Amino acid sequence: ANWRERSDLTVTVGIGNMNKDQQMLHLMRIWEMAQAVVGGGGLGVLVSEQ
Amino acid sequence: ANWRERSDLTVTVGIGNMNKDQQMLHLMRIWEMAQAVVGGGGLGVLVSEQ
Repeated sequence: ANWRERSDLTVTVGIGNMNKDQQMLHLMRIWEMAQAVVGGGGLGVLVSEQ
Repeated sequence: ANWRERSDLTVTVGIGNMNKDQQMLHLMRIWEMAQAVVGGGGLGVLVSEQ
């Protein structure tokens, strides 16, 4: 079809944090609290490997 | 054949981080998180030795 719809909220003011900000968020936040949760109680009950 | 196609994105502004950025990312991002995976899950829990 024509699909009649596009989203560009990954580029600019539409929040779209650029590659630098994306790397910043990933490294300091996502992986770090993932490690904290995993080392907290375990893996299976806590954050899944999936 | 002629192959009618080229691509050299690994050089410049198109993110293509130079050898410095790539080697530092491997030094303290790729190995650090890979070793965290090995310690937590192991070689075979996530992607294997390949």
